[PDB]
Amino acid sequence: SMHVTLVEINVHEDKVDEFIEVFRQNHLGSVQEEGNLRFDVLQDPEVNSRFYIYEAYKDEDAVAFHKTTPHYKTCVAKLESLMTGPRKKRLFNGLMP
Amino acid sequence: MGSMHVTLVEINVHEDKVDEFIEVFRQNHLGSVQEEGNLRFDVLQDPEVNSRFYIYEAYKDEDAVAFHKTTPHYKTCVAKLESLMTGPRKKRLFNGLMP
Repeated sequence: SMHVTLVEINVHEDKVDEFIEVFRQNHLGSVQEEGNLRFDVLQDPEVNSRFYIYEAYKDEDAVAFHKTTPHYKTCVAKLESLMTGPRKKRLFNGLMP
Repeated sequence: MGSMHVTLVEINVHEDKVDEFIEVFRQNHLGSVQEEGNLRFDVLQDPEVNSRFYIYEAYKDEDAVAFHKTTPHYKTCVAKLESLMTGPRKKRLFNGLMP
C-alpha cells in the first residue's frame, strides 16, 4: 500500500522555534506532492526538543521525487545547524488504508 | 496540546498468525476510520519482522481517543487478538503540530 517512514529528530533547546518554522515549509510543500499521503509533524509530549516526522508516499517513485524537491533540499540545509545528533529513521510497510 | 493526538501502538503476534492478525485487525481499521473523531488509523508492518505491527492512531481530541475503546469493533478486535498477540500492546504518545 504505502511507503512509510517515521524519523526522530532532536534539536538544540534554543532552536525549537526555528526547527518548527523550517519544517513548516517542508510540510507545506510536501503535502502538495502528487504521491504524498501524509507528512505529519509530531512533537514529543515531554521533550519539547524531540520531533517525529510521519511521512507516507504512494510508492517508491514518490519517495524519490520527494528528495529532489526544492522544499526538501532547503530543509536539509537549514536543519544541519539545528540537530543535537543524527536523525533516527524507521521504515514501515503501510498496509492500511 | 496539538492539532491532533497520536498514539503509535506496537502489536506483536505469533509468527504463524501474521495473516490472521491482518484479517482481524482490518475490521478495527475500517470501523475506526469511521469514528467522528478519527484522523488516521494507519496499519504499519515492520519490514524486517513480519509479525511486528504499529498502528498510527490519530484523533482530534481525547474524548474521541477514549470513545474508540468503547466501540463494538474495538472490543471484538481485543477479544480476537487474545489468541494472536505475544504479549501486551505497547504505546507511544505524540502531539500533532501539522496538519
